[PDB]
Amino acid sequence: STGSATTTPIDSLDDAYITPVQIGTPAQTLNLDFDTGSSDLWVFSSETTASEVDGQTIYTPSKSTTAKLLSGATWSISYGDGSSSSGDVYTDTVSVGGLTVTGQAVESAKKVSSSFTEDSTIDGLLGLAFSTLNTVSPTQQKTFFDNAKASLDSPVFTADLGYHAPGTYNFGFIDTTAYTGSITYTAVSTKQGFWEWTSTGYAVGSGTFKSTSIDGIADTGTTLLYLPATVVSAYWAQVSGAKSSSSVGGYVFPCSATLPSFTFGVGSARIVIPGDYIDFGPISTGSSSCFGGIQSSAGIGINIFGDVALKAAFVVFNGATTPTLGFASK
Repeated sequence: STGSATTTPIDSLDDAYITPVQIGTPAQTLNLDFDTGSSDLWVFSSETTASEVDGQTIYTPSKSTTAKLLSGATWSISYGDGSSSSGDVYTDTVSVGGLTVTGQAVESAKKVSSSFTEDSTIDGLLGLAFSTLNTVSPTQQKTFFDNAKASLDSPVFTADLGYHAPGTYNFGFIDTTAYTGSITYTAVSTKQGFWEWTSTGYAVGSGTFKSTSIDGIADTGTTLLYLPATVVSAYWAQVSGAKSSSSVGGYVFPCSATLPSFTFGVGSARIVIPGDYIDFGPISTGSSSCFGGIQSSAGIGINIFGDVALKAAFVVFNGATTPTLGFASK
């Protein structure tokens, strides 16, 4: 089998991407944030504290004839941005772009933190990291991809995120018309439960490529590109007037700037992030100071190849017995 679904930016800055997902019978369609950095499929629901719902579409398991409460199961998750959510668990039928999994654990939120409430465009998350990170207790549950894998034509999914435009998540096949050149594959460590890999280096604009190992994660659920302080300083030094602002919480730059590109290495291959992809707009409404899309990972504890990086590539998440990651230009 295969599936194919369009993923759409939630706003004009690509602050996140949503993909429609069918849950239950009859189908209830929710727009979920596909997140290769976590492993829970959780949704706003009829059980979510009313004051914590503000415009989201909810899953109502009582209206699904295939929903079954998973007895005694709860979940609770905390993300890198400080946000959190928790609740109980149903199994139900879940379909993405024509690909169907029966018996999928659907984690129904009883509580969500303010950043989730305040974002009316995201109805939940669909985790695509490794199932070892799944938070359901006392019996850990599998991701949608893990449940689908054996049935797929090939045990892979691909992320093709757009810049200020829609893109595609495919399951079970590689669309050879969706990229240019070849796909370069690179080793993955699953020891931390992530799609963790090592970039071979970087360049800033038309500058010379610096060969240096950068261990990080391919994370569709993180908006920006988080890299070591040395790398990030080298980037922003090429932008007149750019500075790290402790009050804003990262590098900011004059909105009148033309940003240089940023290149990262995948083996001997090179992915070029155009400068415009690194502009996240005014720091506050009406400001002429703009927030940068490349930020320091210092004190995160890991480098994160988030949407800023991934949207410059066609990315293969290869779930073979030994997982690997593939990157192509597009």
